[PDB]
Amino acid sequence: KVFERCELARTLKRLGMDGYRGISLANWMCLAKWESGYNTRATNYNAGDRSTDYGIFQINSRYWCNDGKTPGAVNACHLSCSALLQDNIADAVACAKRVVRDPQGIRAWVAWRNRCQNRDVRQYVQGCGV
Ligand SMILES: [Cl-]
Ligand SMILES: [Cl-]
Ligand SMILES: [Cl-]
Repeated sequence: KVFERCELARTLKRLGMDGYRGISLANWMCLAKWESGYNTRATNYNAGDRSTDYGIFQINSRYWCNDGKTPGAVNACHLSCSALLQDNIADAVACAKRVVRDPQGIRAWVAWRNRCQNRDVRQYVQGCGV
């Protein structure tokens, strides 16, 4: 599914994302917007290294989930990558939390550095009741 902005914001808040390891809801929104355009079914194959990015946060198969087809991969979220293509984002959120438990935090996504870091991201949650 493709989330509407404010519906997503409330969904992430309910799932405990607001302020998770120092990361504001608006940062998570900006990440989702630029990774996937709020689309849970988004996939992107990286021919370069044989990995794939899955779902609303575009989480990569090399480190984070198992798709069986990425060489040398590990599965730190301990999930099938299929779990990151559901309409319900709970598993994706649990995996995103796990990504940010590592030293880089949200910096693990380059799109965040490009489109979110050091920016005014307030617009993402304006009017959403969060
Ligand atoms: Cl911030
Ligand atoms: Cl699974
Ligand atoms: Cl679903």
